[PDB]
Amino acid sequence: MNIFEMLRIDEGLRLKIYKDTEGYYTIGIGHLLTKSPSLNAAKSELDKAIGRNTNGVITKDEAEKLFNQDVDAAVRGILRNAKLKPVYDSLDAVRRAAAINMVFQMGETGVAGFTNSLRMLQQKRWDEAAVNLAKSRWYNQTPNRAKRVITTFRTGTWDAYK
Ligand SMILES: [Cl-]
Ligand SMILES: [Cl-]
Repeated sequence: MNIFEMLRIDEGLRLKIYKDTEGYYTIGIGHLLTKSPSLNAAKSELDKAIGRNTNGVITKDEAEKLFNQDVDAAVRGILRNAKLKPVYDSLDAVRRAAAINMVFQMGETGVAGFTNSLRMLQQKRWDEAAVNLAKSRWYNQTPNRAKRVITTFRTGTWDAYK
């Protein structure tokens, strides 16, 4: 198991524009297009992302190409962020994957809001960080996904994904 397989499980794959769990136009493997309520706005963001006239539909290669860019962008967003980077550097490889999953889903700024959790993660107080991570809109809106990521942070294993 690795970050790509983890995110592929949590996000799924859809080859046509769909609304994510918040109601936002999305495509592929969790690639958010726009928060605007306009499907035309989504279609135009999509053509721009892919570099051709898609009419709301993409291929698997194309979905997987966006996914690669989004994973890379998430990693690079952690390393450039002064609150996230030291926590990430402190973590082992499995728990690093959990951090990237979070940034991927909610963005670098959203995760950097988990100040107390981030500090407990840096100190390797895993049960405590797991409890605190769950006191969140994130956990309450997407509890099954949030439970899998939390378990990953708690145990440093892939058990929640097997
Ligand atoms: Cl893009
Ligand atoms: Cl969920």
